[PDB]
Amino acid sequence: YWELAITTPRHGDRPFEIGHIAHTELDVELVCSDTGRNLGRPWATFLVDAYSRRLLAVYLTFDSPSYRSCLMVLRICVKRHGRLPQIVVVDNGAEFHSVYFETLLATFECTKKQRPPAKARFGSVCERLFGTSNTQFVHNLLGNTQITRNVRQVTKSVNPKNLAVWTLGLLYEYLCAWAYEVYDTDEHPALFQSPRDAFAAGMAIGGSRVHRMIPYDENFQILTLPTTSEGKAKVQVGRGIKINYIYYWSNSFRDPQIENTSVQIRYDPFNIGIAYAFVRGQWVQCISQYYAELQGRSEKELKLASIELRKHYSNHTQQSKVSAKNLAEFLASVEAQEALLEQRS
Amino acid sequence: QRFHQASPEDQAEALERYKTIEPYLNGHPPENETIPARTIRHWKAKYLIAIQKYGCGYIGLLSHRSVKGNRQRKLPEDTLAIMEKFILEDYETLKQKRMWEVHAALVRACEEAGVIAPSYKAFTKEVQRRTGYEQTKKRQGRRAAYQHESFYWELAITTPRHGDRPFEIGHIAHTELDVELVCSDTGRNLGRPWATFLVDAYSRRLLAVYLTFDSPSYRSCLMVLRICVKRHGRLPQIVVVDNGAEFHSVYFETLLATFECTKKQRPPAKARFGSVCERLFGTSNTQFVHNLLGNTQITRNVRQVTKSVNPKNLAVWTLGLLYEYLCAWAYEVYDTDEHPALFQS
Amino acid sequence: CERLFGTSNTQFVHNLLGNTQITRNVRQVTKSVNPKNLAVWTLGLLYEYLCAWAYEVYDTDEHPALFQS
Amino acid sequence: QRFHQASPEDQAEALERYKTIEPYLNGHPPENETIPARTIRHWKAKYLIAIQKYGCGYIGLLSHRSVKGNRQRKLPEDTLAIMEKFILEDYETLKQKRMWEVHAALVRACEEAGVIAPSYKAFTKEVQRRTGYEQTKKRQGRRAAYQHESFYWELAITTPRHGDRPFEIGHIAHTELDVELVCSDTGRNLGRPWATFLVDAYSRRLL
DNA sequence: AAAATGTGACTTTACCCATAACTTTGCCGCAACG
DNA sequence: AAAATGTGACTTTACCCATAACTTTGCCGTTACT
Ligand SMILES: [Mg+2]
Ligand SMILES: [Mg+2]
Ligand SMILES: [Mg+2]
Repeated sequence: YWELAITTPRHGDRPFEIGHIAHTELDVELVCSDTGRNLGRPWATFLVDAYSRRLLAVYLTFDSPSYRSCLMVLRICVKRHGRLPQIVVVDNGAEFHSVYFETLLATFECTKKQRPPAKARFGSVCERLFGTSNTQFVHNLLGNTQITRNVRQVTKSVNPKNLAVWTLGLLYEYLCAWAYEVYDTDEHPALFQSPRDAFAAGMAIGGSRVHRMIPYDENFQILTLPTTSEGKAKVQVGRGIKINYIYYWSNSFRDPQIENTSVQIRYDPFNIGIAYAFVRGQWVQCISQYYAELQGRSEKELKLASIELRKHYSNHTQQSKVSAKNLAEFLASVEAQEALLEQRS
Repeated sequence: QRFHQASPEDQAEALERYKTIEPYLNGHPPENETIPARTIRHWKAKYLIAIQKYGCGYIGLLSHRSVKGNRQRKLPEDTLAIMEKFILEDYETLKQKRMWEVHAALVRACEEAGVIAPSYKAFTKEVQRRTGYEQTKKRQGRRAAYQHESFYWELAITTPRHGDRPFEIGHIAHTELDVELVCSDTGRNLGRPWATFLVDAYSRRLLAVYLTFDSPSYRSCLMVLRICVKRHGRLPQIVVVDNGAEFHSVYFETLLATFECTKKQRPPAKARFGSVCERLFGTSNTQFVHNLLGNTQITRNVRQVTKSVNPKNLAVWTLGLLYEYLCAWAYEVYDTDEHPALFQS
Repeated sequence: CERLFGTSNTQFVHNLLGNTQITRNVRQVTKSVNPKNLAVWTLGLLYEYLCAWAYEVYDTDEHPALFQS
Repeated sequence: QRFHQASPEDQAEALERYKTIEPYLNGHPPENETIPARTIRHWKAKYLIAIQKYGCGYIGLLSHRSVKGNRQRKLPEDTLAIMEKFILEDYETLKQKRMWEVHAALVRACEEAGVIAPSYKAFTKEVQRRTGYEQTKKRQGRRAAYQHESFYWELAITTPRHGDRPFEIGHIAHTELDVELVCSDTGRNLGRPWATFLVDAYSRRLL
């Protein structure tokens, strides 16, 4: 499309005006920080300023993209800046539709513009950003899943499953260093400067706008939490509510009429020692079994541990096939021997 | 706090209010609005008041539907007191009276007292609101209320419950395998054998497995400890045993003293203190024991046992083969099987 | 006939001390709840009250299958 | 028979179609009709077709949703046959094996035979299709399967089950009363007394 | 005379995916009236 | 060598009547603007 007249800019006239949210699956393998077993490949969420091509915030998770994978990048952006873009643009579908994302946006007077069905030309800048990220950082990492594009050529000598040594924390540090220091200072060919310099100039022209300042307190943290697919849970006796195979407990569950009742839940994906439930018309904190084991730890590693444990639980749920196979082999010879011993008698 | 008092559907309704108001707060009202003028005016006025007082207008749009509702009791207070007394002194008793008879007695007492009698639904609803430790202990006893026990949830991090390292906390437990065993020479019914387990509570690993027909005594502990020393080389640092008389003896205590073994004693009728090995007994039952001829599963309800399905006439296994296959299970199948709370075998 | 046993359980027998009701769950029995230490009834009085129930309590009670006592 | 093939939801939908078409059948069509013209015309045409070649035209407005669906089995036939055989010969057996172990054995056999292995949910769902008397008798025994045995439902007037008059059919049965008794004099426990009941089947009166 | 051990293998709802099967409904022609 | 007995007492939903504690509306008074 060609812009004959001078309409509203597609990139913006000042920073933070349009924040494009996009997602990519890294061509890399990640192992546990305590065992070394290959978890898999992660998902990164990039929030890029359309005006300055600056990566304001990033989010790392092992899950497929959805509203929880962008509320996280929004809260990270608020953590590092304290303001939200007035036009936070997200994707269409059902994984990006919820009732807490839009409530968060309506709290701070923000506007949401979803993509049209199967048309990403509005966020076409994110496509080149993903290409640059893959061809500048991702493909330059040991054990990158570059040969996985040709499954027929994936030999055990060059298999990234037994090659990559990258971990969630170390690769997170490397990704942040590449995105916020190398990319943020490297000149972009679009506007002909570095993203940081363009952002500084745009903020100088547009001021600070202190009315959009948000205090990064605990209330905001609860304001930016996702919810499981069902949205409710059953209160078991003495145990609590199950979220991602973890039982979160609150003393409010001791009420006789709340037992085994369906209660609305919310889960923090940056720490798994704390969730929230709705009891007696009040949101109440629920403590898991990972709270004592992670009491006294800063928030800069709680999220790493939580994501790693989530992926570990998913892989354990996947291990049931091998468990059943071994049980079947053992039981087969039990039967064999049993039949032989009966025939002997 | 006002926000945190609301519910998810309150969030949705306040969001609907916000999307109704926002076009009016942008100078571009819609040409087709279902909401009338007065309602949108009220919502806009509340938005303005909230944005002019609390610094955030969305809080004005909250409904807080939990605050509305008739939380007042409808029965007279004398009836409530008399029904509470009857529940306390005629239903929570060591008689297990049915609800109908105690309700009838309550109604007769009410009719003598001249107070308004309640309905059977009222009695059932107030009995299901007093459920818990008190009811189960004043009805069936302490061993039945033990299922309705409050768990222990760690706020701070004491010494870990299952172990900081292997061979730190190890559990001893006996049981009788639900399988009828036959003799290897004369082929008569030898009854059900007894299996004793020594489990490393950290990795839940079966350190030692022993099987013998005799009732548990110091001989079983002797054999299990000798097996544990033979297979690995060292006894567990803290041996956790139950209050059985075979552990409160003179041989076991001096045996543990000789090898610098801290002996821990779980309180009587509190099996949760051995939640690792005891659950592993059920794992053995479902994975190896209950898949064998003569599995005394039907005998749980002896009313359904027939001479054709009595396991005694079906018994085929001997002691040696059952022990050797249970050892094969313990040291290879459960050994290599991945664990939930361990993320590896 | 057989269900008339169960009614005798609910209306007369399970509402007495020392009833053998909690022994269905043998795994949950303690010396403080054993009916052999709580029992106080005798054969004569138990028979007398069972006859009373069967002859003037259940006898005058309306039946669902007859719409009459 | 078409009416007998209808559901209450299908009946309500037919009622809605009739209420939509009724103004068009009286010369007073409404000026506010949300339903498009093509559907109204099709409903009217089928109304006339039914009133012509059936006898009543309402019966031409029946949906019969029950026929719709994909009942074709999605698993390969060899997979079926193997899983039938394993459910027959490794689950309903005098072992009371759990479903996970039998599914694992079936999966191992399928991988030996080079066929598709059904998921665990499929195994549980088909096992749930075999419930009743046969499975309970082939797993627990004839005593346990007796609950789901059968009810003999009277078609004609045979001799009544519970007699015709008092003192016609009386049942005799004994039981062990669930009550402990102490000795009258010495106070020692004596056990649980036995109760013998003779009761007529007509008036239920404990004889 | 006295505080601190639930647990994990197995099974079951729930959401998505593909296809069969009846009903909708805009896009076009065709007969009838002004 | 073989027909042809499930009950019913004691619970648990499920719907209706009453009232609290607010949202949801119309309607009229008031006021800025033309
Ligand atoms: Mg034991
Ligand atoms: Mg047992
Ligand atoms: Mg009895």
